[PDB]
Amino acid sequence: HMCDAFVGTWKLVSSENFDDYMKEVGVGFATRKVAGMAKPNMIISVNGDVITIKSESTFKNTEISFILGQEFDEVTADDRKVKSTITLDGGVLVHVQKWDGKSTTIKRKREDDKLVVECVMKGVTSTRVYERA
Ligand SMILES: C[C@@H](CC(=O)O)Sc1ccc(Cl)cc1
Repeated sequence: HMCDAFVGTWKLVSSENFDDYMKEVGVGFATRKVAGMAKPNMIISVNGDVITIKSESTFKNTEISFILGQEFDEVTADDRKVKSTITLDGGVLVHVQKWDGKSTTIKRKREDDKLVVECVMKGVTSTRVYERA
């Protein structure tokens, strides 16, 4: 019942600072433009200890499955090959991606009827708000 309030189908409704976040991560111009247009659906499900998070959009479809605290390999939508670990910290899903000596953290939180996604790379944050589909 660890992630009960996260489970479901969620649609992106607002974004702030995402272009700058992608620049900080190292995403190139054309990918930033096309990725920034996308309005993905994020689909979160749980089966036993295994959490699955899918992102589906016109730009890319991604899927990760994982156990909390257990590192895994991920290919991001921008084609980074990263080592990821996802934990629950005080009811917040905290997703750290490591690659090429760099790191970024993505936090996912339930706030009112929204799922808020905060993406941080160095001093640059983007906030992406999802609502139930
Ligand atoms: C958490 C991701 C954003 C989200 O799911 O709303 S971060 C990310 C996504 C796409 C690219 Cl092209 C780069 C980074």
